[PDB]
Amino acid sequence: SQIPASEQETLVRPKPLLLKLLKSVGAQKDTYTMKEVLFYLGQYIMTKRLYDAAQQHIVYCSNDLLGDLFGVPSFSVKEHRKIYTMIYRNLV
Ligand SMILES: CC(C)(O)c1cc(F)c2c(c1)C(=O)N(Cc1ccc(Cl)cn1)[C@@]2(OCC1(C(N)=O)CC1)c1ccc(Cl)cc1
Repeated sequence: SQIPASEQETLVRPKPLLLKLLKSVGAQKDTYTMKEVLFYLGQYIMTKRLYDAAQQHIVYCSNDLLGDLFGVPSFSVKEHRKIYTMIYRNLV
């Protein structure tokens, strides 16, 4: 609803370090839809416990490969456009 379905359903090619992060949570291809990139990023965040019960909508990614890719120590999962922009920086 923040991001149009057509944009979510577009095939993208992750840059190599984003691909490394996706491959770490079982993703086995060179290209994905934006929606699949976001799914695997979700799986990664939940696996590495980059969250906190005190602030349940904040990803805490400082000193993690995710924080290096996105250029921030933390971000809000409610800011979908800002998150898409951070992912576009990591697509070929
Ligand atoms: C626990 C916490 C921090 O409140 C969290 C942690 C958490 F991992 C997620 C979310 C929320 C969430 O809402 N999600 C979906 C999402 C958000 C933004 C955009 Cl634009 C799209 N998709 C996340 O995924 C959900 C899951 C999945 N899809 O498998 C793990 C189950 C999520 C995914 C990617 C990024 Cl970059 C951020 C959040």
